[PDB]
Amino acid sequence: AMATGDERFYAEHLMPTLQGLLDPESAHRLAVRFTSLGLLPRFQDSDMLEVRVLGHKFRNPVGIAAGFDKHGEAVDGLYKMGFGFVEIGSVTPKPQEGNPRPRVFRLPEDQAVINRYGFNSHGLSVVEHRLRARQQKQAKLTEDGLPLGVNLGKNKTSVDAAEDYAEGVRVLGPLADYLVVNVSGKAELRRLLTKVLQERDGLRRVHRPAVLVKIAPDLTSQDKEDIASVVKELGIDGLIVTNTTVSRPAGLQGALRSETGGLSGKPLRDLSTQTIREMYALTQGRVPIIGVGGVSSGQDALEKIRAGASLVQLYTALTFWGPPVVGKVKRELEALLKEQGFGGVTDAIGADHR
Ligand SMILES: CCn1c(CO)nn(-c2cc3c(C(C)C)cn(-c4c(F)cccc4Cl)c(=O)c3cc2F)c1=O
Ligand SMILES: Cc1cc2nc3c(=O)[nH]c(=O)nc-3n(C[C@H](O)[C@H](O)[C@H](O)COP(=O)(O)O)c2cc1C
Ligand SMILES: O=C(O)c1cc(=O)[nH]c(=O)[nH]1
Repeated sequence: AMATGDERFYAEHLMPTLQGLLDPESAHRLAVRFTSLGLLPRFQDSDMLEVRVLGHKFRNPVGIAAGFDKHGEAVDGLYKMGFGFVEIGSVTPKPQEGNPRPRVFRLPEDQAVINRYGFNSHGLSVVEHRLRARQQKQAKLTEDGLPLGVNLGKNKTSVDAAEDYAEGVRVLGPLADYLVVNVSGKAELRRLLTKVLQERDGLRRVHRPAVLVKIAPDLTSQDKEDIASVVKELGIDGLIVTNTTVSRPAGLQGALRSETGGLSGKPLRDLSTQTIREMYALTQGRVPIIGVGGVSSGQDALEKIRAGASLVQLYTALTFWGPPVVGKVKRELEALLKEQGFGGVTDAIGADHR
């Protein structure tokens, strides 16, 4: 009824109007500004959405994926939007501009975006001071089941990938509930992740974040088997499955389908779910998975949960549906959980594998 009306209006009228008036990067920039200022209305989270994972309570399992709030400017407005957790970044050590504009492209016919931002970042030091300003506010949020993740990048020109990520661990690890490293042979991955975990383990017990590895959906079977093996061997805390795809699934209609970059949204959905499914099996259900890629409904959310995800993220659906999508996904997920006989989200995790 009321929520649905709001959802209708945003999906059918407001967002298409606003996206038609703006270039896509301007739209992103304006969203971050509006969100930072809390210019949003406000769905009471039931107990059945609560998840305990990664050393933390999550009030609900629907997170904002990396890339929306690259520089940690809008964290409080994102909780206000109703996300159960927030992931900022990617943040690189040094400030960098990222790629030339235009670098974001809408494929509205496909409910997809292509981006090639190229890790535009304010840098660790700006983001550190920004999180420091609200550090105690975040400690209370985390305690109340609303944790904060930080995705760490590397500078375009850097010689030593591992040292960039290490810098990130040292600077932002003390302010994060979890840290994320994106990965694109096996001995080099082990070397990199060893160094990351060593740095993490050197932070004082109360400032010690979980470390997650975030994979694209474009990896070979050999890459996925090697990642599962290294993740288990090293005691990596979790996996974020997946980033955008450099593939172009047959059937894209948008005029901008041949733009270089990462494809997100609906055409990534089932690629992403199947990657969750394979990573869950290769890790024997022992490594918590955050599912991401084309979530715009409770059904999308539940398919990833049942495939092996403990938590989900979305970004692209926000570009088409606006802020009401968060309440929509949560409400539909709750209803689906009851319809399939699950007492809560926890019971559904990996339910397809059993
Ligand atoms: C991929 C880059 N990218 C694109 C282009 O593909 N769009 N986009 C978003 C834009 C918006 C906008 C724009 C249209 C002004 C407003 N609002 C919003 C709000 F922030 C506060 C109260 C009302 C509204 Cl509608 C959103 O939530 C929102 C979210 C997005 F992800 C975004 O990150
Ligand atoms: C504009 C844009 C910027 C992104 N930036 C980042 C980033 O800096 N780091 C990262 O790990 N993922 C980034 N992502 C990937 C998302 O976090 C997510 O994995 C992907 O978009 C799939 O989810 P979706 O289909 O819900 O958007 C970005 C995605 C988009 C669309
Ligand atoms: O900044 C970007 O280009 C970017 C980073 C990332 O991890 N994923 C993505 O789709 N874009």
